[PDB]
Amino acid sequence: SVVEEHGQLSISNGELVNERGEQVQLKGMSSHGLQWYGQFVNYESMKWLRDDWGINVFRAAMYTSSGGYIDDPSVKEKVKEAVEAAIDLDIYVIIDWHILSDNDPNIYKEEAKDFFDEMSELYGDYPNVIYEIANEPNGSDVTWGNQIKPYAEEVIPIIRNNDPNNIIIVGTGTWSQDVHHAADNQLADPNVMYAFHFYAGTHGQNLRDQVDYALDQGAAIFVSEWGTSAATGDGGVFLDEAQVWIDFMDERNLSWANWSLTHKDESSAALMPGANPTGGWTEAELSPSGTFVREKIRES
Ligand SMILES: *[C@H]1O[C@H](CO)[C@@H](O[C@@H]2O[C@H](CO)[C@@H](O)[C@H](O)[C@H]2O)[C@H](O)[C@H]1F
Repeated sequence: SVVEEHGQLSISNGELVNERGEQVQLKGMSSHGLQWYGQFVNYESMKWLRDDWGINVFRAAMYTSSGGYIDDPSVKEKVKEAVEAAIDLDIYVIIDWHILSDNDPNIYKEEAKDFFDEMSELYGDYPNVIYEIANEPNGSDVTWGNQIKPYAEEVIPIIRNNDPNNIIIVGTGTWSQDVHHAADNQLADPNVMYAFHFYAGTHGQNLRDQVDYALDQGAAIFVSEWGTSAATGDGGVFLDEAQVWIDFMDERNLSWANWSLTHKDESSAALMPGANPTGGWTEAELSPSGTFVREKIRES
Protein backbone atom coordinates (compact mmCIF):
# COMPACT_ATOMS: atom_id res chain seq x y z
CA SER A 1 0.00 0.00 0.00
CA VAL A 2 2.56 2.64 1.06
CA VAL A 3 5.08 2.28 -1.77
CA GLU A 4 2.41 1.58 -4.35
CA GLU A 5 0.63 4.82 -3.38
CA HIS A 6 3.58 7.18 -2.89
CA GLY A 7 6.01 5.45 -5.23
CA GLN A 8 9.07 7.41 -6.29
CA LEU A 9 10.20 9.83 -3.62
CA SER A 10 12.15 13.00 -4.37
CA ILE A 11 13.03 16.37 -2.89
CA SER A 12 11.05 19.42 -3.93
CA ASN A 13 11.89 22.81 -2.40
CA GLY A 14 13.62 21.14 0.57
CA GLU A 15 10.75 18.78 1.31
CA LEU A 16 10.26 15.05 0.88
CA VAL A 17 7.50 14.45 -1.66
CA ASN A 18 5.88 11.50 -3.45
CA GLU A 19 5.63 10.95 -7.25
CA ARG A 20 2.52 13.14 -7.43
CA GLY A 21 4.31 15.97 -5.62
CA GLU A 22 2.54 15.71 -2.25
CA GLN A 23 4.49 15.97 0.97
CA VAL A 24 5.01 12.62 2.63
CA GLN A 25 6.35 11.80 6.10
CA LEU A 26 7.99 8.50 6.89
CA LYS A 27 7.99 7.14 10.43
CA GLY A 28 9.60 3.86 11.38
CA MET A 29 12.17 1.98 13.34
CA SER A 30 15.87 1.40 13.00
CA SER A 31 17.50 -1.92 13.84
CA HIS A 32 20.34 -1.83 16.36
CA GLY A 33 23.68 -3.10 14.98
CA LEU A 34 23.03 -5.96 12.56
CA GLN A 35 26.17 -7.80 13.78
CA TRP A 36 24.62 -8.04 17.28
CA TYR A 37 20.81 -7.95 16.98
CA GLY A 38 20.15 -9.17 13.45
CA GLN A 39 17.60 -11.73 14.64
CA PHE A 40 15.07 -8.86 15.00
CA VAL A 41 15.35 -8.01 11.30
CA ASN A 42 13.22 -10.36 9.21
CA TYR A 43 10.06 -10.35 7.11
CA GLU A 44 7.80 -11.38 10.00
CA SER A 45 8.95 -8.74 12.51
CA MET A 46 8.90 -6.06 9.79
CA LYS A 47 5.39 -7.14 8.82
CA TRP A 48 4.32 -6.91 12.47
CA LEU A 49 5.81 -3.39 12.72
CA ARG A 50 3.96 -2.40 9.56
CA ASP A 51 0.60 -3.83 10.60
CA ASP A 52 0.54 -3.24 14.38
CA TRP A 53 2.70 -0.14 14.69
CA GLY A 54 1.94 1.44 11.29
CA ILE A 55 5.58 1.89 10.22
CA ASN A 56 6.20 2.96 6.63
CA VAL A 57 10.03 2.79 6.70
CA PHE A 58 12.61 0.46 8.20
CA ARG A 59 16.28 1.31 8.74
CA ALA A 60 18.95 -1.40 8.52
CA ALA A 61 21.89 -0.22 10.68
CA MET A 62 24.95 -1.91 9.24
CA TYR A 63 27.80 -0.95 11.55
CA THR A 64 31.08 -0.80 9.65
CA SER A 65 33.38 -1.10 12.67
CA SER A 66 32.69 -2.66 16.10
CA GLY A 67 32.47 -6.16 14.63
CA GLY A 68 30.43 -4.89 11.66
CA TYR A 69 30.97 -5.02 7.93
CA ILE A 70 34.73 -4.35 7.74
CA ASP A 71 35.48 -7.15 10.21
CA ASP A 72 32.85 -9.53 8.89
CA PRO A 73 31.15 -8.58 5.63
CA SER A 74 28.56 -11.35 5.88
CA VAL A 75 26.30 -8.76 7.58
CA LYS A 76 25.66 -7.20 4.13
CA GLU A 77 23.42 -10.24 3.51
CA LYS A 78 21.17 -9.18 6.43
CA VAL A 79 20.88 -5.75 4.77
CA LYS A 80 19.69 -7.55 1.60
CA GLU A 81 17.14 -9.52 3.66
CA ALA A 82 15.78 -6.27 5.15
CA VAL A 83 15.61 -4.61 1.71
CA GLU A 84 13.81 -7.61 0.21
CA ALA A 85 11.38 -7.72 3.09
CA ALA A 86 10.63 -4.00 2.62
CA ILE A 87 9.96 -4.60 -1.10
CA ASP A 88 7.67 -7.51 -0.21
CA LEU A 89 5.80 -5.44 2.44
CA ASP A 90 5.60 -2.37 0.21
CA ILE A 91 7.36 -0.03 2.66
CA TYR A 92 10.51 2.11 2.39
CA VAL A 93 13.94 0.95 3.54
CA ILE A 94 17.07 2.82 4.53
CA ILE A 95 20.43 1.15 3.85
CA ASP A 96 22.69 2.65 6.56
CA TRP A 97 26.50 2.52 6.31
CA HIS A 98 26.70 2.91 10.04
CA ILE A 99 29.97 4.66 10.86
CA LEU A 100 30.56 5.60 14.51
CA SER A 101 33.93 4.76 16.16
CA ASP A 102 35.37 5.02 12.58
CA ASN A 103 34.48 8.64 13.00
CA ASP A 104 35.57 9.98 9.65
CA PRO A 105 33.66 8.51 6.67
CA ASN A 106 36.88 8.61 4.66
CA ILE A 107 38.45 5.86 6.76
CA TYR A 108 36.51 3.17 4.89
CA LYS A 109 35.57 5.10 1.72
CA GLU A 110 36.85 2.53 -0.76
CA GLU A 111 34.82 -0.20 0.94
CA ALA A 112 31.80 2.18 1.03
CA LYS A 113 31.99 2.83 -2.71
CA ASP A 114 32.13 -0.90 -3.44
CA PHE A 115 29.26 -1.59 -1.02
CA PHE A 116 27.05 1.17 -2.41
CA ASP A 117 27.85 0.13 -6.03
CA GLU A 118 26.62 -3.37 -5.17
CA MET A 119 23.48 -2.23 -3.34
CA SER A 120 22.46 0.28 -6.01
CA GLU A 121 23.14 -2.22 -8.81
CA LEU A 122 20.91 -4.75 -7.02
CA TYR A 123 18.03 -2.53 -5.90
CA GLY A 124 18.46 0.67 -7.91
CA ASP A 125 15.30 -0.03 -9.91
CA TYR A 126 13.01 -0.19 -6.87
CA PRO A 127 11.45 2.97 -5.37
CA ASN A 128 11.69 1.61 -1.80
CA VAL A 129 15.41 2.27 -1.30
CA ILE A 130 16.93 5.23 0.55
CA TYR A 131 20.77 5.22 0.90
CA GLU A 132 22.34 6.55 4.10
CA ILE A 133 26.09 6.77 3.30
CA ALA A 134 27.64 7.82 6.67
CA ASN A 135 25.52 7.44 9.83
CA GLU A 136 27.36 9.71 12.25
CA PRO A 137 30.52 11.57 11.30
CA ASN A 138 32.05 12.81 14.55
CA GLY A 139 35.13 14.41 16.10
CA SER A 140 36.56 17.92 15.98
CA ASP A 141 38.80 17.02 13.01
CA VAL A 142 35.91 15.78 10.86
CA THR A 143 34.22 18.73 9.21
CA TRP A 144 31.55 19.09 6.56
CA GLY A 145 33.74 21.06 4.17
CA ASN A 146 36.98 19.09 4.55
CA GLN A 147 35.86 15.50 5.20
CA ILE A 148 32.11 14.87 4.86
CA LYS A 149 31.17 16.77 1.70
CA PRO A 150 34.14 15.43 -0.27
CA TYR A 151 33.32 11.87 0.88
CA ALA A 152 29.72 12.34 -0.26
CA GLU A 153 31.01 13.67 -3.62
CA GLU A 154 32.90 10.40 -4.12
CA VAL A 155 30.14 7.99 -3.02
CA ILE A 156 27.11 9.72 -4.57
CA PRO A 157 28.48 9.35 -8.16
CA ILE A 158 28.86 5.57 -7.61
CA ILE A 159 25.20 5.30 -6.56
CA ARG A 160 23.95 7.68 -9.30
CA ASN A 161 25.62 5.59 -12.00
CA ASN A 162 23.13 2.81 -11.11
CA ASP A 163 20.25 4.70 -9.47
CA PRO A 164 19.68 8.20 -10.77
CA ASN A 165 17.34 9.60 -8.17
CA ASN A 166 16.39 7.50 -5.14
CA ILE A 167 16.98 9.56 -1.97
CA ILE A 168 20.45 9.73 -0.45
CA ILE A 169 20.77 10.77 3.24
CA VAL A 170 24.21 12.26 4.14
CA GLY A 171 25.50 12.40 7.72
CA THR A 172 26.52 15.72 9.28
CA GLY A 173 29.20 16.77 11.72
CA THR A 174 29.23 16.27 15.49
CA TRP A 175 27.32 12.99 15.37
CA SER A 176 24.91 14.23 12.68
CA GLN A 177 23.92 17.36 14.56
CA ASP A 178 25.72 20.06 12.57
CA VAL A 179 23.05 20.73 9.99
CA HIS A 180 23.90 24.45 10.02
CA HIS A 181 27.25 23.96 8.29
CA ALA A 182 25.87 21.48 5.77
CA ALA A 183 22.92 23.76 4.95
CA ASP A 184 25.30 26.65 4.21
CA ASN A 185 27.39 24.47 1.81
CA GLN A 186 24.95 22.04 0.22
CA LEU A 187 25.69 19.18 -2.18
CA ALA A 188 24.69 19.48 -5.84
CA ASP A 189 22.47 16.35 -6.05
CA PRO A 190 18.81 17.34 -6.02
CA ASN A 191 17.66 14.27 -4.14
CA VAL A 192 19.87 14.50 -1.08
CA MET A 193 18.82 14.97 2.54
CA TYR A 194 21.03 15.79 5.53
CA ALA A 195 20.81 13.61 8.64
CA PHE A 196 19.86 15.19 11.96
CA HIS A 197 19.95 13.03 15.13
CA PHE A 198 18.64 13.82 18.62
CA TYR A 199 18.21 12.19 22.03
CA ALA A 200 15.34 13.27 24.30
CA GLY A 201 17.69 13.22 27.34
CA THR A 202 19.33 16.36 25.92
CA HIS A 203 17.48 19.69 26.36
CA GLY A 204 16.62 20.39 22.74
CA GLN A 205 15.38 23.94 22.27
CA ASN A 206 18.46 25.29 20.47
CA LEU A 207 18.77 22.09 18.42
CA ARG A 208 15.19 22.63 17.15
CA ASP A 209 16.16 26.22 16.24
CA GLN A 210 19.19 24.84 14.37
CA VAL A 211 17.04 22.42 12.35
CA ASP A 212 14.79 25.37 11.52
CA TYR A 213 17.86 27.34 10.34
CA ALA A 214 18.80 24.47 8.02
CA LEU A 215 15.29 24.12 6.66
CA ASP A 216 15.34 27.88 6.00
CA GLN A 217 18.37 27.42 3.71
CA GLY A 218 16.29 24.96 1.66
CA ALA A 219 18.15 21.90 2.94
CA ALA A 220 16.01 18.77 3.32
CA ILE A 221 16.46 16.99 6.68
CA PHE A 222 15.85 13.35 7.58
CA VAL A 223 15.86 12.42 11.31
CA SER A 224 17.41 9.02 10.57
CA GLU A 225 18.12 8.23 14.22
CA TRP A 226 16.55 9.57 17.42
CA GLY A 227 16.00 8.17 20.89
CA THR A 228 13.87 8.63 23.97
CA SER A 229 17.03 8.20 26.06
CA ALA A 230 20.32 10.00 26.49
CA ALA A 231 22.95 10.23 23.73
CA THR A 232 24.56 6.96 24.83
CA GLY A 233 21.29 5.10 24.16
CA ASP A 234 20.74 4.52 27.88
CA GLY A 235 20.32 6.59 31.08
CA GLY A 236 16.55 6.99 31.41
CA VAL A 237 13.47 7.63 29.26
CA PHE A 238 12.53 11.31 28.73
CA LEU A 239 9.04 11.34 27.29
CA ASP A 240 8.18 14.98 27.85
CA GLU A 241 11.08 16.16 25.65
CA ALA A 242 10.49 13.28 23.22
CA GLN A 243 6.92 14.53 22.76
CA VAL A 244 8.15 18.07 22.11
CA TRP A 245 10.41 16.70 19.32
CA ILE A 246 7.60 14.51 17.94
CA ASP A 247 5.36 17.56 17.63
CA PHE A 248 8.17 19.65 16.10
CA MET A 249 8.83 16.97 13.46
CA ASP A 250 5.10 16.83 12.59
CA GLU A 251 4.92 20.63 12.22
CA ARG A 252 8.00 20.57 9.95
CA ASN A 253 7.02 17.39 8.10
CA LEU A 254 10.25 15.64 9.05
CA SER A 255 10.58 11.91 8.45
CA TRP A 256 12.15 9.77 11.18
CA ALA A 257 13.46 6.44 12.37
CA ASN A 258 13.61 5.58 16.10
CA TRP A 259 16.61 3.90 17.73
CA SER A 260 16.21 1.02 18.20
CA LEU A 261 14.58 -2.38 17.67
CA THR A 262 16.34 -4.66 20.14
CA HIS A 263 15.84 -6.30 23.55
CA LYS A 264 19.14 -4.97 24.90
CA ASP A 265 18.93 -3.70 28.50
CA GLU A 266 19.26 0.01 27.67
CA SER A 267 16.56 2.67 27.87
CA SER A 268 16.36 3.38 24.12
CA ALA A 269 15.64 -0.28 23.30
CA ALA A 270 12.04 -0.74 22.13
CA LEU A 271 11.63 -4.31 23.38
CA MET A 272 11.86 -6.18 26.65
CA PRO A 273 14.14 -9.20 27.12
CA GLY A 274 11.56 -11.84 26.14
CA ALA A 275 10.21 -10.26 22.97
CA ASN A 276 9.91 -12.68 20.07
CA PRO A 277 12.33 -11.84 17.27
CA THR A 278 9.57 -12.52 14.72
CA GLY A 279 7.04 -10.06 16.18
CA GLY A 280 3.57 -10.27 17.77
CA TRP A 281 4.59 -8.37 20.90
CA THR A 282 2.19 -7.93 23.79
CA GLU A 283 2.17 -4.73 25.83
CA ALA A 284 4.49 -6.37 28.40
CA GLU A 285 7.11 -7.20 25.75
CA LEU A 286 7.50 -3.55 24.80
CA SER A 287 9.69 -1.29 26.92
CA PRO A 288 8.52 2.14 28.06
CA SER A 289 10.40 3.54 25.02
CA GLY A 290 8.86 1.05 22.56
CA THR A 291 5.34 1.64 23.97
CA PHE A 292 5.67 5.37 23.35
CA VAL A 293 7.17 4.99 19.85
CA ARG A 294 4.42 2.56 18.83
CA GLU A 295 1.76 4.97 20.09
CA LYS A 296 3.30 7.84 18.14
CA ILE A 297 3.32 5.87 14.86
CA ARG A 298 -0.20 4.47 15.43
CA GLU A 299 -1.51 8.00 16.16
CA SER A 300 0.06 9.10 12.89
C1 LIG B 1 23.32 6.85 17.46
O1 LIG B 1 23.15 6.89 18.87
C2 LIG B 1 22.82 5.60 19.40
C3 LIG B 1 22.79 5.81 20.95
O2 LIG B 1 24.06 6.34 21.32
C4 LIG B 1 23.92 4.60 19.03
O3 LIG B 1 23.53 3.30 19.50
C5 LIG B 1 24.36 2.92 20.62
O4 LIG B 1 25.63 2.59 20.15
C6 LIG B 1 26.55 2.14 21.16
C7 LIG B 1 27.93 1.99 20.54
O5 LIG B 1 27.80 1.03 19.51
C8 LIG B 1 25.97 0.80 21.68
O6 LIG B 1 26.75 0.36 22.81
C9 LIG B 1 24.60 1.12 22.29
O7 LIG B 1 23.99 -0.14 22.73
C10 LIG B 1 23.71 1.64 21.15
O8 LIG B 1 22.46 2.03 21.65
C11 LIG B 1 24.02 4.51 17.48
O9 LIG B 1 25.05 3.62 17.08
C12 LIG B 1 24.33 5.89 16.94
F1 LIG B 1 24.23 5.90 15.55
